[PDB]
Amino acid sequence: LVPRGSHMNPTRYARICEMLARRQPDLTVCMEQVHKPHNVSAIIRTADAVGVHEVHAVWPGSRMRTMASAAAGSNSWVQVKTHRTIGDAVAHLKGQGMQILATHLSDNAVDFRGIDYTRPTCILMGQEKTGITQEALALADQDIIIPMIGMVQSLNVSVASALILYEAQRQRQNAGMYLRENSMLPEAEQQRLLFEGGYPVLAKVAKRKGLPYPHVNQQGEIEADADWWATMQAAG
Amino acid sequence: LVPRGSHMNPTRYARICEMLARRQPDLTVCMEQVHKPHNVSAIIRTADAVGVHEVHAVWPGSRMRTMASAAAGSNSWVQVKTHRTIGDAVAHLKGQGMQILATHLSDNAVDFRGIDYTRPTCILMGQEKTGITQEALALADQDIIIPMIGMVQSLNVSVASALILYEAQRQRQNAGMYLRENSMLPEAEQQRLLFEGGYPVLAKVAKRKGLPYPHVNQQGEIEADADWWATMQAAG
Ligand SMILES: C[S@@+](CC[C@H](N)C(=O)[O-])C[C@H]1O[C@@H](n2cnc3c(N)ncnc32)[C@H](O)[C@@H]1O
Ligand SMILES: C[S@@+](CC[C@H](N)C(=O)[O-])C[C@H]1O[C@@H](n2cnc3c(N)ncnc32)[C@H](O)[C@@H]1O
Repeated sequence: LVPRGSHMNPTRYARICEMLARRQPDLTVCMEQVHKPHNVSAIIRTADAVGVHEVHAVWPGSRMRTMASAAAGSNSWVQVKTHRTIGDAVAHLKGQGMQILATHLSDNAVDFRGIDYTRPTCILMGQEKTGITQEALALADQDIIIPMIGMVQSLNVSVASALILYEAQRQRQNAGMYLRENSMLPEAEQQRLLFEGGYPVLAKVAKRKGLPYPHVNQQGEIEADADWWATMQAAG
Repeated sequence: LVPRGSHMNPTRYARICEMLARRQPDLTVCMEQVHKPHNVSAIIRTADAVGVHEVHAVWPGSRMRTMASAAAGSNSWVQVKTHRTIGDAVAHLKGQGMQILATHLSDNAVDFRGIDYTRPTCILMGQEKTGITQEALALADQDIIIPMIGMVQSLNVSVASALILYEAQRQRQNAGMYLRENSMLPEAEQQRLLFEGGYPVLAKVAKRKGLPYPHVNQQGEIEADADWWATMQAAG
């Protein structure tokens, strides 16, 4: 039911299921070639902290994708969807009814707090030290800036990401959008995450053996057939 | 009047003087043994961005003070006041009529957005990975937390500093507190900063030669007596 050594219990189940109930699948960040592992990690961490289920990345090149890989996998509870180009990502995100906000200084750029983050929203962050591409700018609905009232006129991309995600968290919390009886996530995503998060080592074993993820009940116990248990316990 | 090569002109003067008019000397952050240069730098940068004139640090040990020194000097427009102990810093800041907010999880801790940042305020940030000291906690007026709605329950100290400083910037901007005809800074601080910021290389030369800083006029020109100019130009 609950394998020895594993942390799962009725309480950790509750904590996980409450965390999924708070998940905001219509809110995301998209990293346009943001590739330094410390930035990718810090951005994912804030994404989790404001209830983002999935973040997006444009890592065109193989070295960029590989350097970023461990950081991309640093959080069991945030998946990273990779796109070849900003055209593909924005198409995909517009496809999900999301407004596309480009973190970018221009004459048309608006204070990031003037935005309604309670609607489906993608926050677009650009690279060190070059900013979002002209192509991305052409696809975005609106430029947003974080006002800087001193002499410096640039922030690190992790700090800028955190500030915009937490303005979304503020407005969503003020609108009560983290208080939910059920997750906005489909039941299948919730079971995937309960297992892949709750039993991260067993989820890898299941994948390698090409087995389905089993059901997890409110005790946090694994419910599966003798055949699943036997295959999962076989070498290796 | 304006030495050759220097950036100062009537426009850079305006930008500097408008920046001093926006300065919020009753708002600060105090770093309790926050010593990693990347964190000290990133915290100072956000401090500048929300109008902080002076930040505070508790760096008890000589190696901590030295490792942090370049980061402490990374921004011409933010001074760092060092204190031997948290007792000395909090005494000094309570002395300036500031409420002391400890970034710290407890049963008594309040959402950081519930705070009135429009009043004199010190944000107290604690070290990696240990948090604010029990002694600091005993001196603080109130614990604040940044709510984290996912599984992770910790942010990097630079990201947490940025989020609380920008909640102060939000509330201060909403109250119009960055729109001022004159600086809240004394005239003497404004001239110090105009010269030390506007002419950072000459301010060091003035100090080494033990000369006073001269007057800077609205053209951004240096106004000083033949004697100052002669001493400043002498070897070396
Ligand atoms: C030029 S990169 C900074 C370098 C990078 N963080 C590093 O570690 O080297 C800054 C990016 O963060 C965001 N950003 C930075 N400063 C900003 C500001 N003042 N307003 C809005 N967005 C900002 C933008 O997406 C921009 O592309
Ligand atoms: C434990 S240190 C993190 C390690 C350090 N940033 C590093 O580079 O290794 C976290 C500090 O940031 C602040 N902080 C972090 N997470 C926070 C949260 N969820 N709520 C409030 N403050 C937080 C507190 O001052 C705390 O002492």
